[PDB]
Order: sequence, then C-alpha cells, then structure tokens
Amino acid sequence: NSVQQQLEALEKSSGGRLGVALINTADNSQILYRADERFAMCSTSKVMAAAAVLKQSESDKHLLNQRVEIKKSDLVNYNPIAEKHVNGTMTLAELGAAALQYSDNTAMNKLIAHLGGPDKVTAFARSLGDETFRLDRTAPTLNTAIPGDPRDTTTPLAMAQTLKNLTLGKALAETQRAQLVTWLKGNTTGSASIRAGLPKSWVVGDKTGSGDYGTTNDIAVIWPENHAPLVLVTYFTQPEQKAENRNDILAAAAKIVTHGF
Ligand SMILES: *C(=O)[C@@H](NC(=O)/C(=N\OC(C)(C)C(=O)O)c1csc(N)n1)[C@@H]1N=C(C(=O)O)C(=C)CS1
Repeated sequence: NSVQQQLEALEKSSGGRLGVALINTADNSQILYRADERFAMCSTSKVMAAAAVLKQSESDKHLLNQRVEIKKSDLVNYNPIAEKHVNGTMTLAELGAAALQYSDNTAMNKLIAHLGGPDKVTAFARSLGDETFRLDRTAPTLNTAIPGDPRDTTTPLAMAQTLKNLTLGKALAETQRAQLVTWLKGNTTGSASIRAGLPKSWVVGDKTGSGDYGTTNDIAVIWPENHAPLVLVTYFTQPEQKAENRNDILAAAAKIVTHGF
C-alpha cells in the first residue's frame, strides 16, 4: 500500500500519536503525516540553541573558545559531560558538542543562559523564517511533554524545513554550518532511533529527544550513497504520563519513508 497508508497503520498500532516530515532534497518532494500539528520537541530543541550560538560566532571570532565556568549547582537530571568538568571550565564549542552529541542538559542550559534565555532561542528560529518553533523553558522542564501544552513545541514540517536550512541551506555561514553537521554526525544517542531504520552504511546526523508521555523524538539529516540528502523528523507521543519511550516506532517510521531511496 501507499506510504501514507503505511504511516497511518503504524500510528494505529502505536498506541499514540506519530508525526513525520521527510523532505527529499532531490526534488523538494515531501512525505508528511500530522506535519502541521504540534509536538513537544524535548531535547531536539538543543539543535536550535546550539545553532543560535553558532550564528553569534559568525561575528565574534573568540566566541566558540569562550570559557564557561561549570559549578555543582549547574547539574540537573542528566549531565554526563558537564559533571566531569565541575569546578573547571568548558568552552562554548565544548558545550555545543556535549548538548548535541550526549544530550547533556547542563550544557543546553549553559547555551540558553549565554544567549539570554529561552525566548532568545525562539527569536533565532524566527530569524530563519520558522514561525512555529517556540522555546519556553530550560532543561529539564522543557521535556514535560504534556499533551496540548504549547510550551517547547514545534511541528514536524517546521522542524524539517528548519533543520534543512540549518544543515544544508541558508541559515548559517559555511564554517558554522559544517560545524553543526559535524556535531550531528557524531551524535552518540541515536543508534536505536532513525538510524536503526536505515542502511547501516548511510551517513546520518541526528538529535534525539525523550520526555514524559513516552515522548520519543529524532530529527535527522541523511546522506544516501547514490542520492541527494533526505531530512527527516519523527516525533512520537503517548496519552499516559509514564508511558515507556518508543525508539522502535521512530526506526519503523524511518524504514517506511526511506524505502526505495
Ligand atoms: C531531552 O530530551 C532530555 N530528556 C530529559 O531530560 C527527560 N527524560 O529523558 C530521559 C532521562 C532519558 C528519560 O528518562 O526519558 C526528561 C526531563 S523532564 C521529564 N519528564 N523527562 C535528554 N535527552 C536524551 C535523548 O533522548 O536525547 C538523553 C539521552 C538524555 S536526557
């Protein structure tokens, strides 16, 4: 059956709500499912915060190497990199890397604080023409993912469009675009998500997120061996607060929409 029928069936089996946007950059075609509906981004929002700092670095050649003091009081619920550096410093570049490649929540908070608060991340998204994205809170509370709560949400299509702009398009100057792509390609947290639904040897950059309501997300740029890149957002959320996260659904969605590519 059709891709749309396959996605609807996946959602029907899932016990939740699935959002997919794939952009095929060969022809700008799209595979869209609930793509204009809002989902909690959870830690996928870290891409926007890191990119906002990269944008600033365009016009400040010392920014990425700027020291940031890490204190015990900065630690939150999940901070495997920052905790190694308590009482020392990390650079803004190191905080970008930690936020993106390990989903270090303390690192995300340092980026947000540097920028001047969640609303500055929203303003950066808007500067890229993304009217949908909003960041409202710091970590960990940006991951509460309560159904119908607009805070810290976007739509799959808005995020796919912005991720394409960030990684392959016009958002960032070249050195900064390349840095973002390097970070995403080196992600350690995404093995079981979009990547698991794709050929093992395809190059992928991604950022995952997970929150309450079993909210399980991944946003990716995918480089096939013989085809133009694909940009893929897979968001998934469930009705019950303490639902298990479901990375397998993201892998399954990725397999469905990349068939034939
Ligand atoms: C981003 O999504 C972050 N998520 C969280 O901090 C929340 N939970 O995530 C973990 C701890 C993995 C979970 O048990 O689901 C969270 C904060 S408030 C709330 N109700 N939940 C980070 N993201 C990931 C990721 O999947 O990318 C992590 C690897 C580290 S936490």
